[PDB]
Amino acid sequence: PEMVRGQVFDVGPRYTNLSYIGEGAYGMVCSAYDNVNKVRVAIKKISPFEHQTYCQRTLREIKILLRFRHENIIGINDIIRAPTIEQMKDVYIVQDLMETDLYKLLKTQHLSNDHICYFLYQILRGLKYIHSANVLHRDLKPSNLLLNTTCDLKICDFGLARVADPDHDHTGFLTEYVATRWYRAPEIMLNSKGYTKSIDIWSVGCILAEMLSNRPIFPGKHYLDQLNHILGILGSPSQEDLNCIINLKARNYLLSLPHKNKVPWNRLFPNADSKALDLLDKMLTFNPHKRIEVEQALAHPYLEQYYDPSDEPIAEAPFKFDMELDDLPKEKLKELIFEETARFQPGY
Ligand SMILES: Nc1ncnc2c1ncn2[C@@H]1O[C@H](COP(=O)(O)OP(=O)(O)NP(=O)(O)O)[C@@H](O)[C@H]1O
Ligand SMILES: *[C@H]1[C@H](C(=O)OCc2ccccc2)C(=O)CC[C@@]1(C)C(=O)OC
Repeated sequence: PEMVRGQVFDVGPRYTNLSYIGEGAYGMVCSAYDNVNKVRVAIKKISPFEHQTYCQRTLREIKILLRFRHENIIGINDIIRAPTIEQMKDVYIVQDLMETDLYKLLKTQHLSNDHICYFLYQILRGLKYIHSANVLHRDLKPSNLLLNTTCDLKICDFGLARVADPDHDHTGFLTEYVATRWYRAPEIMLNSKGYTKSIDIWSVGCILAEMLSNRPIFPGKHYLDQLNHILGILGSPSQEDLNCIINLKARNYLLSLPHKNKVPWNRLFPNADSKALDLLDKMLTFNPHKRIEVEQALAHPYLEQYYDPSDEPIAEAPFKFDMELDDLPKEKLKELIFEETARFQPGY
């Protein structure tokens, strides 16, 4: 099997000429050539089976991405794994090949307002579809916004996604422990229940702020410091803001902090388009019930030159998992992953 940086990529003979792209906390990603379809692809290797939470990520990403079909969402082309469950230790997810991601892009170039506007449009267009399927992405960040040579944008990295169900979701706090928290809505860090589509709009607002200055807006060093970063710009929450915090402990914590004044957006972004700052303001609102929704964001004057509901597709029906996975042991999740990937095996 071909080796990349001392790592086995057992994807031949169909896929060859592997080249390292990058990696996340869980997957190593290579470009490759598909000799069957005569096209370039990306391949993500993950090795999840010793960790329940990693198994959850892998099963969610596979199930959701195979059901979604949208220009601004990465598709799964193929999945490689061993022919028996006992031999299966790695999973290779084959996707269309993108050229870079927005994290990498922002480290080497400043974006013009036209570029920012177009990228934000594509993010919200993809998000409109995700939310129309009643799915929460829950982990949007610059590194999982992929870009290609023609400057098309696709959202990837769905291992934290969940069906939106604030009234009946007793999953609790996020069980993701490695990746960044700079884009997490304040209610994600304060409450263990009741997450809505507004958590993704918060993330997009953080991404917009970062496109405007090439610096993350809330780069907290740890849990309480993240909160202080948010409050140091939005100012102390109002009385109505405080009611969204269901955990009276967390709310009394916030009440105990020293008062902080709001920082006007045009002090942070003095040269930015005022329409961009107006939309940003509506995306980064502490109260999730007051935060702008994805269709309202698309219809905002900042995006006027792109907004077109005739060309912004939605899902036919809301996505459903057919089972709750949070309490299944990893050995059961391994069976479900084996079953979910059998459709890519000969003789299914
Ligand atoms: N289809 C793709 N084409 C090109 N680059 C890709 C593609 N998928 C992923 N990448 C790159 O690989 C990186 C890791 O992918 P990702 O799916 O986020 O991995 P992960 O380890 O499963 N989760 P995370 O820790 O959140 O990044 C991305 O941030 C991109 O730079
Ligand atoms: C698109 C362009 C882009 O998306 O680049 C893709 C890429 C960057 C780096 C390495 C490999 C691929 C930009 O980043 C600038 C804005 C776009 C719209 C452009 O090029 O317009 C002229």
